[PDB]
Amino acid sequence: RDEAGITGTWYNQLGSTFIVTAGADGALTGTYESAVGNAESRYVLTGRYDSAPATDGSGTALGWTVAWKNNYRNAHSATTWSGQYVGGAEARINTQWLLTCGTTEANAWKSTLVGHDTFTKVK
Amino acid sequence: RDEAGITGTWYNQLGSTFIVTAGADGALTGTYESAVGNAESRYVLTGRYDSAPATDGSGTALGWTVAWKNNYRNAHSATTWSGQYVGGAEARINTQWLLTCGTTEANAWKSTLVGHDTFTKVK
Amino acid sequence: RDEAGITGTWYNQLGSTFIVTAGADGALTGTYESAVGNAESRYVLTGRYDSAPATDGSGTALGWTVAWKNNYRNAHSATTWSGQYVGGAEARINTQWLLTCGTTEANAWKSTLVGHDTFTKVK
Amino acid sequence: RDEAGITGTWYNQLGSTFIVTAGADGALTGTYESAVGNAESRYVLTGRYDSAPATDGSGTALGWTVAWKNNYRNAHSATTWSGQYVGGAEARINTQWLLTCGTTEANAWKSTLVGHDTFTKVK
Repeated sequence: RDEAGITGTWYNQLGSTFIVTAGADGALTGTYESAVGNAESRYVLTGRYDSAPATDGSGTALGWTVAWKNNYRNAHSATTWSGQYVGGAEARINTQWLLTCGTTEANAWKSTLVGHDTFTKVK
Repeated sequence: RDEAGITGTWYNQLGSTFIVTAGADGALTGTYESAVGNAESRYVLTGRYDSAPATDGSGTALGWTVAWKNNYRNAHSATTWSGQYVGGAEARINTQWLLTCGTTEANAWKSTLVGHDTFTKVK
Repeated sequence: RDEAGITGTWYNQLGSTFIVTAGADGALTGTYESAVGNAESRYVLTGRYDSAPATDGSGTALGWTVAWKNNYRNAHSATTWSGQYVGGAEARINTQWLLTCGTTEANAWKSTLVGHDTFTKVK
Repeated sequence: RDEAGITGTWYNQLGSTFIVTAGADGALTGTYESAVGNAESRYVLTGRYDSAPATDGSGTALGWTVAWKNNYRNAHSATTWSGQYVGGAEARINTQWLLTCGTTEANAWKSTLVGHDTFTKVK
């Protein structure tokens, strides 16, 4: 249990801010603020993490979702991050993500972006 | 608002069962039961959806996460689905997903599977 | 060796046409014509396939690339398909793909689409 | 045209070596040696790149495939890298990749890994 290790404020390589609380039972709750794209201010996030990881030096699997609707903007889109927490002096969350736009059927082939974000506790 | 359209039981092409409730504010909550892999019985899911989609025939963006720990098994892994709800007589949720395993650093290159699931309200 | 099984004309769910020759040594060469996007007429493709697959009922791994430049248009982008050939009366090539646009550094986060195409020998 | 910029030896973060020649017409040809996985020595690669990129500071889209069969080993799998070349004093190729294994139909859900590699001209 990395409940303590995961809870807090994280920053990615784009300068986005991910604020999360890890629950004892596996829940992730918080807010996400993107430095890029059709986004302003904070958005609700929720997700899950493995609350009883392997003790063999493996990371801790987790994921979360943001739907890009808040009181300011609606980008008609959602991102999910899937990744792992790695603890220690340079803790990180290493993720891959999928961002789906709501599209017509004709445009569904071009609905989903993929990328990768690495989160740290500094900067 | 597809709060009503999205809430309920869905089935994918693998025979997995996704039971979800859509909240007015954008929340998704429920359970997931995989027909395949290192899984048994139900797992908690959470996610988000666009509660005010475009009215131009576009789908409704959404996503959710399952961490593959329950009272029965722990697969030290998490899947996120990112996709869109499309309503009407043959409603569907069309997704792409990322499944991350907790791994050592040496094995992190091989940590993440990607695939695609389509959910329907029958079968 | 599925040199014979793979060589020929294939069609995907979008109505795109993939014309390929499989070489004895593993090469794939041909042309691709997309039914969608910033594309017209045929584009060169090249790729590779496993020329000595497992004999246990497994599929045949393969992949190919199209850069979306031809004499007609230049979409400053490239798609790679990664997948497997499955032979028999309803032969198919089942793929996932990544389409990268050339972007500025500022826009690199939004450079890559992901999707999935299934190719058949009819329609 | 980055025919000159792209041709040569590149190294990724895993310590893999990618040796490529860029043709005037868009072709990529060469060899790949993975530092990790079920691989030994060099494998043939082929791919494509945009031979007439935008002149607005954008990168150069490209992709390539390796099928993991050579005289030494056959991993019954293929990787495709999709990405962009960015030139200048710290030139890089930034990619996302999909590695498909040949699988039975029952196991096709777990056939494809996704990841990201960054290639540089040093180390």
